Parts: sequence; C-alpha cells; structure tokens
Amino acid sequence: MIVKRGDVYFADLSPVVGSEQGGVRPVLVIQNDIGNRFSPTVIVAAITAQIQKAKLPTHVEIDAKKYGFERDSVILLEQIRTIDKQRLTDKITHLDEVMMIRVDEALQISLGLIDFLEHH
Amino acid sequence: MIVKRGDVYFADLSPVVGSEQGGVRPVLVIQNDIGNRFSPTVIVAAITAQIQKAKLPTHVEIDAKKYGFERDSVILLEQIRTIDKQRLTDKITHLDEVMMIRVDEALQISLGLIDFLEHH
Repeated sequence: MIVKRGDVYFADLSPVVGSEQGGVRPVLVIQNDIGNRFSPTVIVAAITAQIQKAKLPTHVEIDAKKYGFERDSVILLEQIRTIDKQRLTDKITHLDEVMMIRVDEALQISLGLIDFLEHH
Repeated sequence: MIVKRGDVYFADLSPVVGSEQGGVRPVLVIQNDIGNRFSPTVIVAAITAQIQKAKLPTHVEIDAKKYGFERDSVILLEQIRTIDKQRLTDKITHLDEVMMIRVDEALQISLGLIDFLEHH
C-alpha cells in the first residue's frame, strides 16, 4: 500500500509477451510519492540478474553486497510498468540518494526527456 | 524506424490486474527514438475516453477533432508500460510539439522529477 520512491519490492510481472520482462522479480519504485501513498497503482522498473554490467545509458548497476541482493544486478529503465499495488509482495531494500540520481538520469534518457548520447 | 515518440497507436494491453488500464486502446509512444528504432519493446502511456478533462497533473487532454479521435480523450501519464512492439496494431495519429511539451511535464510529475503540485 504505502510504498516510497527508491523502494525495491518483489512483484510478479507475468504474464508477458515477447521481450517484455516477466516473472517474479525485484522492481524499483520510480513513481512520485503522492501516487505512491494515495494511488492503487505504482510505476516500477524491472531489475534483472541476467547481466551485471550496464551496456546502455538506460541501465543502472546494483551492487548486491551493498543492497539486499543475492546477485549483482541491473535496473532496466527501458522496462517500466504501472502495476496494481496488489502485485507487490515483500520489500527487499531501499536505494540511496546517489543511486536514485543515477536512476533519474537513465529514466529521463529512456523516456526522451534528456539526450541519449550525452554524458551529463 | 517502426514508431516515433509522439506516435499514437492502438495496442492490445490485455490482460491486466486490478486498476491497470487494459483492453485494446490508443496509447502514446513516450520512449526515446533510439530505443524506438532498435529495441523489440516500446514504452507507452495509456489513453482513455472515460475522462475528457484533465484535472490531475499527470493528465493531458487530447482534442478529438484536432487529432482524428472518435471521442475527446485523456493521456494518463500515471499509466505507462513497456510493451513488445507486437502489441501495436494500427497507427492513429502523431501529437505535435505543443502536446508533447505538456506530456513531458506530466511525465516529470508522474515520475517524481518535479513537484506534484505547486507548493505554497
């Protein structure tokens, strides 16, 4: 119910079609905190353990040791979903300010809000 | 490329969970144009004709007459989704720069990059 931006929860993103990221996996809350408190829905970015290195400017690496993670992981700002809050299950961790500034950069690049080819 | 940021397509969003927007409905391409060229996925915002007027800062009105819609509609920047391109069916229209400026502001608000409302 009462999530905060920067929180990481488990969520089932299934069912999916084609190259949509499915499965029960960590997701990062990226919605504003007004909707996070008051809305039945939340906007999340999928997290994967299939890669550990950011290949693209829409990727942000998570160090497993520093956070709640079993494996070094990558937040995929190209894989964003508005999900009903019923999909969220247990909380895993909360990302710090420096991590979220990286997230904001990748998220703005993903959504064409700032330049893709610029180093910011 | 396939689609361009600002393109509006029908997309088959079914099935969904809870308060997620579903069905076959118009959606607005909001992913950057580099991703739109190369990626199998596209990021979109759901459009609804259940509401005609924007009374929340995450909402942008679409005038049907101007844009070749059947019914005046609202773009819901709190309802955004990465979908496989296979979900896109027919192109409806392309929103102009004035509309896309309003979208970008609604997206910044939705995603907590600027204040949700003006703070006294």
